Amino acid sequence: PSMSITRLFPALLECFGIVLCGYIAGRANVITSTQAKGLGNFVSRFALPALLFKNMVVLNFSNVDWSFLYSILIAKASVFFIVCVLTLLVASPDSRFSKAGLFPIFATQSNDFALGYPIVEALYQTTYPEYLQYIYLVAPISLMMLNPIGFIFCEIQKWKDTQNASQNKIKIVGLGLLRVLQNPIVFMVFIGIAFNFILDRKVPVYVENFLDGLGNSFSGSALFYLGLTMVGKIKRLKKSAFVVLILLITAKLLVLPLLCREMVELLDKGDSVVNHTSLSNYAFLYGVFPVAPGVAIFATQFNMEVEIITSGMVISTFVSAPIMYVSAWLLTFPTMDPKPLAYAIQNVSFDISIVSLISLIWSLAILLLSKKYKQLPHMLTTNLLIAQSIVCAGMMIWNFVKEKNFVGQILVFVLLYSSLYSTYLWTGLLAISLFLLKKRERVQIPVGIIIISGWGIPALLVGVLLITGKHNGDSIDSAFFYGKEQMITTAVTLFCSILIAGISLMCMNQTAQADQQLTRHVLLCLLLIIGLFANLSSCLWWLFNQEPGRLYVELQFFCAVFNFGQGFISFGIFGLD
Ligand SMILES: O=C(O)Cc1c[nH]c2ccccc12
Repeated sequence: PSMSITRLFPALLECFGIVLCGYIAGRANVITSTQAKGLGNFVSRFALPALLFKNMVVLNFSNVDWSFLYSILIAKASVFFIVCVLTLLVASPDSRFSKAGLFPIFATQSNDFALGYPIVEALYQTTYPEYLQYIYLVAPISLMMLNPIGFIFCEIQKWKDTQNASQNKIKIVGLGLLRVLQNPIVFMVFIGIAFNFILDRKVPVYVENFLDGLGNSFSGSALFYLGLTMVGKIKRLKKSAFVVLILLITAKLLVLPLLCREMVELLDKGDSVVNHTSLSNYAFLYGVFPVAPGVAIFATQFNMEVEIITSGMVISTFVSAPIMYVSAWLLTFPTMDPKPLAYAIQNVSFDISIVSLISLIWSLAILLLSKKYKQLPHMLTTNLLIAQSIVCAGMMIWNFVKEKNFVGQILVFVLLYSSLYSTYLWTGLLAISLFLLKKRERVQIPVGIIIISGWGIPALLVGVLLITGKHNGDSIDSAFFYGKEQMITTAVTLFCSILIAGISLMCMNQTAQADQQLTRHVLLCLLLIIGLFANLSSCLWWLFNQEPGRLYVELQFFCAVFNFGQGFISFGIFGLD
């Protein structure tokens, strides 16, 4: 491909595995606060400056694509102006300046060095090595463009809160600009651009090896210190702050990458559509990088609004992993032929299945060791988690077995799609069971029957498939393995589970119009009903329409996201306690 996207899942799991290890080590008291502050000083005083010094001396400025820099800088300036004006017009009259200073920095400035760079290295080190340069151009230039406007607003808050409230605007501007110049990023970028010419882009060998030893450690060490600083740092936001934060994380991770893509499309006019499309897709990938930890440091230095900013940096860090994996593959699909595209969706399914199965094994282990799996509504959720685990496991086994014996393919198909149908039906059965719990006049729910229904009716539907369908031993995507009958059966399973679920939740509400965790159960059901409607749409599109008009590709991708990553929904609702 134009982009070595198979290395994205290992890259994401390396980066976020390091952040998760840092978070675990931080909780587990493996590391003292003196060690944590030593690590912060290593990361910020030596390693980041060394990485910047290295890359800035190396960089051949006369054959950078300045077009991409202008694009991302105009896009970040656009999201800056937008978020800044929106904040100053929306927020409360006194404290609006801290918000209007820090929020657009939050919405534009990203973690480009710690995890953007290993990700762009993974995606583009072979296919476009010049794209690794642009992190070191974009992130600093955007810092010294946009962070002084935001800092100047924050300093206006500091000056207005400071009861003297009348001093020089020049001093406000100067102190804001000074924090930008004192930042090791822009500091070292100026210094390294000077050394660029003083050495004519050649680091002396001894300096080169010293800078390599330090700079290469920045990626891993920065992500580990990020893990340490995440300890407890998502302190429970007020719901109004959560609303503000949803908008800001949407800004950084959806509006900015969309805007970057549009800007590159407007401003690049290079020679070929392939290089243009690759640069456009790189612009989107750039937008998706999470908020820079430096933004939390700025909020702490101003002593202002640490709660929203730290919580949002941490949440944005984690939310960028799904959106990056999703967005990168989604942007790749329009270039692929139908057969490579089937391999692409099975690759997506396999990756999401690994991380979903880990989340499900954790969630299962919680429900089992909690022994809450005995309770009447949670016994059924446990069976759903087992069905989701067998989905993800059957997908993992299937990704290998689709090459191996026809005997093995049929067995693994039976396991995989019977359990997939079982998760489908368990959505509806969990809804009808929480309706039975709400219809509290009733006897104890027939657990044996509801279990035999959720497991056995899908076994009957797949036995039906083996007997009534015909086998596509070529076909890569398991969802077409038994041809038309496969999708007919899938559609009927989805249609039944959606009818059951929707009628159950409607009737639950109509009963209300007169720990069981009925709210969390209905949340699990509702999010799964979104997924079931998506899968029903895929089935009914492929059935009633002969042609997969291109939305069918994006929808089959989201079907795979849901089918194999629904373990994330069940983990988010139960695995986090
Ligand atoms: O915030 C950034 O963009 C870079 C960075 C500076 N100090 C850090 C500590 C941990 C992780 C990343 C960073």
